[PDB]
Amino acid sequence: ACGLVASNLNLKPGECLRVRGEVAADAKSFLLNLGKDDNNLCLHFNPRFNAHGDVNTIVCNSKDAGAWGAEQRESAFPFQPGSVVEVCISFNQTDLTIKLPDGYEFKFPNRLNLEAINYLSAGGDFKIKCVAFE
Amino acid sequence: ACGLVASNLNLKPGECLRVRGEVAADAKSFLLNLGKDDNNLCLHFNPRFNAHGDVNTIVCNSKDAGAWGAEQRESAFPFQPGSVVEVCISFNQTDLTIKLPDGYEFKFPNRLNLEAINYLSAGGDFKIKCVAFE
Ligand SMILES: CC(=O)N[C@@H]1[C@@H](O)[C@H](O[C@@H]2O[C@H](CO[C@H]3O[C@H](CO)[C@@H](O)[C@H](O)[C@@H]3O[C@@H]3O[C@H](CO)[C@@H](O[C@@H]4O[C@H](CO)[C@H](O)[C@H](O)[C@H]4O)[C@H](O)[C@H]3NC(C)=O)[C@@H](O)[C@H](O[C@H]3O[C@H](CO)[C@@H](O)[C@H](O)[C@@H]3O[C@@H]3O[C@H](CO)[C@@H](O[C@@H]4O[C@H](CO)[C@H](O)[C@H](O)[C@H]4O)[C@H](O)[C@H]3NC(C)=O)[C@@H]2O)[C@@H](CO)O[C@H]1O
Repeated sequence: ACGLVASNLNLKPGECLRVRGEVAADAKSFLLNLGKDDNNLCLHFNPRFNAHGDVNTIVCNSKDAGAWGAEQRESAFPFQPGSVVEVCISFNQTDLTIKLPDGYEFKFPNRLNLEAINYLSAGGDFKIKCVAFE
Repeated sequence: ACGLVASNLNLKPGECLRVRGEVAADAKSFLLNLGKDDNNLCLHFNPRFNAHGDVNTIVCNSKDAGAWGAEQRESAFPFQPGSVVEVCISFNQTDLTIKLPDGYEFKFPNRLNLEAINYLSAGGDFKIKCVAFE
């Protein structure tokens, strides 16, 4: 299940990517990919309601030239199926900072050392309703 | 025009595409492209401040299999350079409603009889700040 694919983003460090969308009722999981292209992502944000063995766990990873990196799992899961959830990702060369709906923040290392995000992609059981550049 | 490019969308009749952006200070024109891909556009929204022999005129057109169609010029030009504009677009199989700021809104025929818009792209002296699928 793949949703929108966005290119020519040119989100530079300091800028904030605000993505709001609707989680499906039968939501197994959903994801957001940020990087330069599909085979090179600095952030594979993947909330797992019940998927790939994870129950209510956020799986984050990088992808370098097609190879997934080491996964980082977050136990904070403020998501409910069928709800409209907003997420906010601030870019930075050192790392990425994610703002969940409740105001919970956590970092993810910027492994590819990307100085600019140009690719965005959505997937899973989610419907992007808004993308805001700040 | 090459700015933001969002594909694999599935904007169907009933939803509203809301785009908000910043028009440059030295703005000659900007554009929003809607269709299946770059060679099949149901709408080419090209507000022109001073470009292609057009002074403050909105040029709309379609592109079928790479070939441009007949151009439609509008009566109102509710834009100023160095300002933030927001256009709303209602999708219908026979027409497209483009609701602009200041209460102006026109209709452009859906010459391709498109039942879903899978491609959006921006260009010109426009800076996408927000895009919504409501
Ligand atoms: C609604 C209406 O009536 N509007 C008109 C405007 O159209 C008009 O603009 C002038 O248009 C003249 C050309 O005619 C246009 O229309 C016909 C058909 O109607 C077309 O055949 C022609 O191509 C023009 O149409 C426009 O084409 C472009 C490109 O396809 C369209 O843009 C595209 O649109 C699609 C969307 O569908 C998409 O968005 C694309 O991205 C976009 O690019 C556009 O929409 C379309 N418009 C229309 C209404 O169809 C031009 O002659 C005139 O331009 C001259 O003058 C300006 C400055 O004022 C110059 O910037 C420009 O370069 C050009 O200069 C002239 O160049 C020629 C060639 O170099 C010179 O002649 C040469 O001179 C030599 C000697 O030195 C030799 O003699 C040689 O033989 C000779 O060829 C010429 O001297 C130059 N003139 C000058 C002054 O330098 C302008 O665009 C305006 C203004 O009149 O009036 C409105 O009423």
